Amino acid sequence: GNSPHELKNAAQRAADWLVERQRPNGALPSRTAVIESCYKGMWALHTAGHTQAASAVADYVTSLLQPDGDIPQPREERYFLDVHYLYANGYLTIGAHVLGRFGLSRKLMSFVETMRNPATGGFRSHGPAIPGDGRCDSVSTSISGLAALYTGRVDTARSAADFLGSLWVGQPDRKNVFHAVADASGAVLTSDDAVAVQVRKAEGDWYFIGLPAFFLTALYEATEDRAYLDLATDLMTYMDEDCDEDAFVDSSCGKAGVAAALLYRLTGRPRYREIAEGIGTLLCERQSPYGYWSEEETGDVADLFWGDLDMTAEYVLWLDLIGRNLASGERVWA
Amino acid sequence: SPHELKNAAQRAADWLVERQRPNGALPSRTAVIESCYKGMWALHTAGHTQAASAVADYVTSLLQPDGDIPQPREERYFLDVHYLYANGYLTIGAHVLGRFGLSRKLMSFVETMRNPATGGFRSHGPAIPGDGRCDSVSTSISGLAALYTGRVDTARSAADFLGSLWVGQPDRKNVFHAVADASGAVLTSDDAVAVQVRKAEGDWYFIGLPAFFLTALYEATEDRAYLDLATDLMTYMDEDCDEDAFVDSSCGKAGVAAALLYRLTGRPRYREIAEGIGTLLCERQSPYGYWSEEETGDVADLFWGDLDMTAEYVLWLDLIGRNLASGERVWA
Ligand SMILES: CC(=O)N[C@@H](C=O)[C@@H](O)[C@H](O)[C@H](O)CO
Ligand SMILES: O=C[C@H](O)[C@H](O)CO
Ligand SMILES: O=C[C@H](O)[C@H](O)CO
Repeated sequence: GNSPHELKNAAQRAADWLVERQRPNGALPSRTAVIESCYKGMWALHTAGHTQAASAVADYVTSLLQPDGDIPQPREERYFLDVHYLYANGYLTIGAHVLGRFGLSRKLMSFVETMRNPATGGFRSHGPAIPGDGRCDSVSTSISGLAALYTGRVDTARSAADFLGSLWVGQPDRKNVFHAVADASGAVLTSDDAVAVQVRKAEGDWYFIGLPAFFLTALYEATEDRAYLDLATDLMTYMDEDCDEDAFVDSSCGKAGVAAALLYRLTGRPRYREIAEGIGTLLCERQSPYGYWSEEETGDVADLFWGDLDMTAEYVLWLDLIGRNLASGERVWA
Repeated sequence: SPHELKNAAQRAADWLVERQRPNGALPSRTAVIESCYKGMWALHTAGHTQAASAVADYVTSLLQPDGDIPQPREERYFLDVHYLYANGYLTIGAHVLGRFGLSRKLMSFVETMRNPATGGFRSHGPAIPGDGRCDSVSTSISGLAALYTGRVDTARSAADFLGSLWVGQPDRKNVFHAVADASGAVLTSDDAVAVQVRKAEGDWYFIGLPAFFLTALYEATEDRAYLDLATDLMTYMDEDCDEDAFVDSSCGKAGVAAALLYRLTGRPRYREIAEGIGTLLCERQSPYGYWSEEETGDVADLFWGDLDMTAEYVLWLDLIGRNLASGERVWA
């Protein structure tokens, strides 16, 4: 296994790669100019110490900001339209707030809450102009709840956890499928077109479970309400015993790993470090030597396809969070 | 150059991490909270997130059930001058790090010290003798901690105290009385903090830290009344205060305020103040990375005030550098 020192060095290598190729307007080196290519940029580069590069992304994001606090364009990927439209918005809010861009995050978080379903506590999956039926998913709700934490809107975070709690206990067939979406009225949306994770198979989408586990663990730390800890503990046990191991192998397993590392610092259970260390080590070995993570690229490239840039900035963040909670976990418990 | 200011901050952060204690404490010769209250925030901005979380672990083990850290404390200024100065940086550092339980409890206690009649924050801690007086530094850092934790109403109330303190100055061209009583009237007695604005006797951060907080509140709110008061305090330090206002060790607050004001307004005088202070702080840096007024050798620890100044300059040079680079870009 690799140590938190080595998980961190892998994070700083990718963060160096990004800063080397950042555009003068602040955009990260994406082959296509879309918001889903750099929405984790402010947060990731801040945790890596590249604050001027993170502030540059904040300048690029601010110049794209609409009067209502949203960035509806440039968007291309289908998932950032009607699957989890607020995935970009949630990371933008956290990254702007930790940077001290209080005007940016306040406007981003204001719009995020305009998407909240007051009847259920979830957040709408499709953007204002995107066709949809008002469905709310676990990813939009957990990332908005996490963004609610960093901005101090704890009541919104609490209402988001109620949605995830109701979504968990409403699972009709949890051993075979995880329905990560509810309709606009609070019922678990078991429709064919709704996101549903095939648990016993190896077909990705695990972060629809891992990100709620991350959010719920953070809200527990914020509140020490055991209801949030028990629900996060269930989701982790669910992904460990009931889920196919691809839940900890697929590219979206970093959310589970961050949650396990957080849970280890908060509980001291050794299996949480096991899941956290194995996931963090797994992502380290996949890193290209130039710093970036990618699926098809292997050479000294000057830019990346939008999915690889986002994955690269996402792994700077996940390896850092896992590394700092494993390090603090040993100090506290061991 | 924002590039050079950042490298100086990363060298001081490297110096701190290389000497951090196994329990998370920064290398202070005395185990006191005033030696490392800026450690969580400073190390996080430098990328040393494992070292920042270690400070969070050490701070967490000191937290009392009401959210304060009354011990270990030794410096009088962290007893009855601006007691909450330590708590303010602890709250911010804990929050940007994700330690929401640590930051919420710290912020909860800070708010119990707010004076609801004036919006100011009590200068002396619970155990410490005093008369309910509130100072501009306790109020500014509490307001900035409130902004980072989303307590905007508490921040707006802190600015109201600063605005009341400002227009209430009985003699601003000769002295800045930074304290008011519990009733809201400016305290002019000799025991109150008073900046002799025409003498090189330090304590300028009683004006500069208000200017920083008020500028950040303006960005959070776009209420130009906060920008105007921030502008008046920056003009006050530039034209009416001694040049030591931008030379004393406590000038980093005005520099960060100027760097932030430059990004928001674009007036190049704010860029001059930020660069001048930033390069000044850069030139005072020892080659090993730490900042000290006495030490020059390769030391394994520092006097608590030198260790705090070292972490403080990590943050200020980063803030000054990030706002000058972004200020250069938007006003290109
Ligand atoms: C660099 C500097 O002069 N900083 C000032 C405030 O931040 C100073 O008052 C410090 O707090 C010092 O530890 C004494 O209190
Ligand atoms: O890198 C992956 C992106 O987050 C998106 O989910 C596309 O797969
Ligand atoms: O040690 C130097 C600090 O800046 C301060 O003077 C301590 O009181």
